[PDB]
Amino acid sequence: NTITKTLKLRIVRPYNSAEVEKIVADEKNNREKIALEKNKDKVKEACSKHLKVAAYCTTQVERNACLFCKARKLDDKFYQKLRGQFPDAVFWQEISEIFRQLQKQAAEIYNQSLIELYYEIFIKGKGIANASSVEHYLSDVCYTRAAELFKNAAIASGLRSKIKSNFRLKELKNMKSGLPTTKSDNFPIPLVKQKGGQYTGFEISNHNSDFIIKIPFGRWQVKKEIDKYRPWEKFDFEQVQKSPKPISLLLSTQRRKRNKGWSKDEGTEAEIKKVMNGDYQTSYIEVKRGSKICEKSAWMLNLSIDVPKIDKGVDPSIIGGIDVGVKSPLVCAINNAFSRYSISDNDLFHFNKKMFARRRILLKKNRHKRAGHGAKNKLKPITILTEKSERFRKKLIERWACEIADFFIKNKVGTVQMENLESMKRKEDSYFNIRLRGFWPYAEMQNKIEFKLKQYGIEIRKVAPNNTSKTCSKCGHLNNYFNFEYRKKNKFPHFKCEKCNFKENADYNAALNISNPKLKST
Amino acid sequence: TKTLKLRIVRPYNSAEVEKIVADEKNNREKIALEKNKDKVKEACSKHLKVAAYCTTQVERNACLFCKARKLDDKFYQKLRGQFPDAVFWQEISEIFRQLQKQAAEIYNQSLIELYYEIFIKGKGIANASSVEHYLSDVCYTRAAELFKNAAIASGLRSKIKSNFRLKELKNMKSGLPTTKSDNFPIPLVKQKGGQYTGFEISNHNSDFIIKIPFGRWQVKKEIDKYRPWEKFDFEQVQKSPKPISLLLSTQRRKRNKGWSKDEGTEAEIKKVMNGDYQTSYIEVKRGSKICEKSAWMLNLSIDVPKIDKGVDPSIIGGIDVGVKSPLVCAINNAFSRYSISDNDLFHFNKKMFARRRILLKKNRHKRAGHGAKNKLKPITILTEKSERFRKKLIERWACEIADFFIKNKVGTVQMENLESMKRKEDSYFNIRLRGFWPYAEMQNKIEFKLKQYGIEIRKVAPNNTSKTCSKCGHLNNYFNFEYRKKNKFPHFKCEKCNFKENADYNAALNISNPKLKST
DNA sequence: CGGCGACGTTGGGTCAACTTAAATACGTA
DNA sequence: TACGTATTTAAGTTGACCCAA
RNA sequence: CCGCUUCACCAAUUGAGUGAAGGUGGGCUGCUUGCAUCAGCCUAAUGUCGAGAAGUGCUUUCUUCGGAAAGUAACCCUCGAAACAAAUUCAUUUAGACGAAUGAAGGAAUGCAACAGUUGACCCAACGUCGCCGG
DNA sequence: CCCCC
Ligand SMILES: [Zn+2]
Ligand SMILES: [Zn+2]
Ligand SMILES: [Zn+2]
Ligand SMILES: [Zn+2]
Repeated sequence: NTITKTLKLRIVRPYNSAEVEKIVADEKNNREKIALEKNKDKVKEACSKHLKVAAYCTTQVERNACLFCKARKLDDKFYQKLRGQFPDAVFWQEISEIFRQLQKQAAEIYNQSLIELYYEIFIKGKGIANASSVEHYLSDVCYTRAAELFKNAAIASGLRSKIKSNFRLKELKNMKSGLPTTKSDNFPIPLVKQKGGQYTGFEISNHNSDFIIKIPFGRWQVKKEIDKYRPWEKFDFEQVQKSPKPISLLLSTQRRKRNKGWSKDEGTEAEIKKVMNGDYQTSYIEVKRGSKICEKSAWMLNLSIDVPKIDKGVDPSIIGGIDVGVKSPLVCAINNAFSRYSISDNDLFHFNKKMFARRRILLKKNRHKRAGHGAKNKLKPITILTEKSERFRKKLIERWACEIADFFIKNKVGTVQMENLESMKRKEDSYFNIRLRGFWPYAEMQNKIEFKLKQYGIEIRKVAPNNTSKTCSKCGHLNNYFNFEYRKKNKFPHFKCEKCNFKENADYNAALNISNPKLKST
Repeated sequence: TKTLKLRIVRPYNSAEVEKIVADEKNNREKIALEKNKDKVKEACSKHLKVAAYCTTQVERNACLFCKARKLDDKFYQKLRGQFPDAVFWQEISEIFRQLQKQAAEIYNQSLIELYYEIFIKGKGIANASSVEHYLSDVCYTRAAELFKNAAIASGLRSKIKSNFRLKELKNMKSGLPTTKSDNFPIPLVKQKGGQYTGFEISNHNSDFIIKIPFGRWQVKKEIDKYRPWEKFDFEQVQKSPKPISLLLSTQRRKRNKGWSKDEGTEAEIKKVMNGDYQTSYIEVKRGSKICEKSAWMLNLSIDVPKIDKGVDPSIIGGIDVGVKSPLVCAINNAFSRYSISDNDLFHFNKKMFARRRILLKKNRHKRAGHGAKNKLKPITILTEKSERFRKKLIERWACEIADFFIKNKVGTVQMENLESMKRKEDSYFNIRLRGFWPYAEMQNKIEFKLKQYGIEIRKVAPNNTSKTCSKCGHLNNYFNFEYRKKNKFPHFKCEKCNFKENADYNAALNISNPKLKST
């Protein structure tokens, strides 16, 4: 009945108190008054918003070239004054050292507690374990070690949920996988705090149109003798019941207030307005690093969120279908309505070929290229393009999914059937393996279209894919001549029926056969 | 160490049982012949010559005779009733799967119990003596009492001792490598040194016979319901010996196509039987390639000493410029080319010409009042940095070329002469980069990097290369440069020899010929 | 530049699982 | 006793491949 | 210059061809992302280096199968290093110039389109060396 | 056993 999501927000700064933030806001307003009175007709770069409240000038500038906006920025002498004046305040050096230490010890506890679970279940408990015995062993092992290190209960139960997400019991009993280990460096901090029924969850306050989140935390004390092999470990984290000290964080919604739908009811901005209202409680929080934005890393925060379904006036008596192809990207059909949709944008397949070709050039003769300073340094140009290509892929798939969903909602289509495609991964074909496997995300496309349709109350039926491209959509003749080897050697032609003389596209015919409700779901 | 992987098509029973099986395939072929007096017309790929009366050919795979020549399960079942010692591919597939799952279980649980005893209950203070104590007191004894072979026990103990990396696990650079019990190999250590030749491998008609000593495998009197895969017992080696003989083939699929003979392992197996190359490690594992996942493949690991050759002056190499790549290397009697790629040069030049086109456009109005001198400040430095880039690129190319000639064991490289190198319309330079290249610095750094490694240079300077073929000295004069430009730079096709190869490589071959004297 | 066998790094496909719920110490109103 | 927030705890097996080029 | 875009042409979509115009033809920051534009900047960047010693390797010593110590630094060894703006401080030549730091706290666009994210497992592919076989 | 080059 509810659909789970995450919101990704950027941490502006740690929020501190109400008196220290009153001092910060008044120092910003004092600098604004100082620059608003010292620039007495000396400058004329008042920004369009700054003309209204107080300025006496003519022209409008881009808000980057304002001088009263520029003066509101606080320097480092004010923050060493505030660290001296309020020594119980919370600033970024403590916070970034805590967050990096949390990340590294959460990865270490994840590894050691999965190995300890494998011991207690399979070596000590002789393999005898149900699923509820895995629930007991998770809360008895992973929570207990994580709460023996971090005396938070939020981090310890978040690490229990992170180990629970990746511990598969019968796959490790039947030896169908290896035991999971982390090698990652940006491992999240998983941070559950319960939200059902009589609980609220993490206590998001909205002070002056801001996104303040509060993290229940202990009183950190710097280690006396810091270890020289592991110098990131320099805090102690007392118990949250003995001596609490909750880290509040301000989260970046200033850019999102300029976005086109913030005064709407459906986007990511309406979800953030609802979380700001006190609707849409969150029970899950992940803190990760972003990219190194000017030699100091950005920290992002993911708010898991449970969202209802939207009405849209959409009924399951109208049935649609989607044919996932590599030549033609995505073609949507309706069962009886003579309506049709066909993607025509830039393609993810051509983009994957281009990125693979460039990656082949850059890897092609590495031995003297940038040698001598490690594996990470050596493969630096490719990874910078891998982040950008993953972002471009994801945004292209999401734009295709919104075009598909806008088509299907415009025709009031309630059930979209799709192909099963659970057997494609097992294919022994050399061509598929070497030329089509890693460059054609059919299932990531399918999952994002299931997600986008599921947000609107549209059901998705995985429909068995046998003889779908060759059966005719008018009179279901099952043209057996229209095999894949004939679709190959005829250079992938239109569909021609043998007893109807029916002529439509090969990707639209299989879209209108996928749309048929008679086929058995799988 | 070299690991040579073979297939297993079937076990080798004995002389008499394999005689009965081969006579049964011949008798089924004879009965399928005499019941079909030209009913169907498949005729096999070549059985048409020996004994068939049928019209057209088939690929041997859609024939009628082979699907009768493929035996039936019940025949092997009545043979297993009639012969108690004959081993077949269903029973030994069960034994291989159960031994794979057992050894993977012992390996996984021994790594996790090592990690527990060392890093969790033992607070991270544990030398390798505690690892050797755990192995020889717990894991070797467990593997020597579950399956009583000392080969699989001392192979599992060695695979865990080598695969448990204490120095990399103490500092948490890595985690534990745990497997999937289909990718796990069954180790089977025996000695290499002197007395033990190792597993007593013999030969067949383009096949091999490996005689692993093993046990008797009485079936369990009551299968354990909660572990249903463990259905054998593995009685001891010295009490009831029953050595498995397997039949090993070199055939592999050409990416799921027909069987090609792999001669790269086959030569090494010939060196095994001839008396040298004593083997010491026979792993059994499932196949990893496509259309081989249900095939049991047998890796012979064999140890060779790290012995260099040096360079020998009989091998003669050559460097010549190309038209799509700046430098092509070649050896006369081998294939062995090494074409230096263009893309980093091309993209450096693309960015340098973009910076030139920009700094010569936004100087006419901005840089003004002081003359052209104000304009000239930026370019002098960009081209200086470009020359330093070209110098580092030429040093990288010299490193690549010298690594190529050391790996391919070349002792004397013959380069074209300097003025004959630069006066060339068949170069990548003078077509794209109009003149801007240090040929003298390039040749001096290639000469110095090669003379660092004890390789001579010769300066042969041919009269007319880039159209003379190598296999015959034809002087194919139809290679005009103006012909090459209009025909989109085509390959080298010999007229009388029909030798199809690259136009860069045969031109790199005519420099490497020793029949033309130094100049 | 093609195969074949190891080891190593990476990228990048599918797929699975998480984003729970009841009870209780410790403290306060 | 009502409420809040941080803390802890929930239990027991049961393969899989289907082939002698 | 373009293995850059568009238009016109020729030969048979490749030319890494002819002509005219235009443009980083590679990136960074602009407050979650993508594309285009805009302001500023870097660019030898598919580059060149710094510091180290946990590991692979290598040398020496030791009961020396195992393994440990010390060192060397080849490594697809570890960590890093270009790129918006206001502010602050110092040195040096004659208000200006250079070197140059300490750093986060909403100082930074416009338009269109979006905005579940993380962890792990399995598999395939590319590449690097290391050996064998063939034309 | 087809869905996809
Ligand atoms: Zn302003
Ligand atoms: Zn029809
Ligand atoms: Zn025959
Ligand atoms: Zn010839």
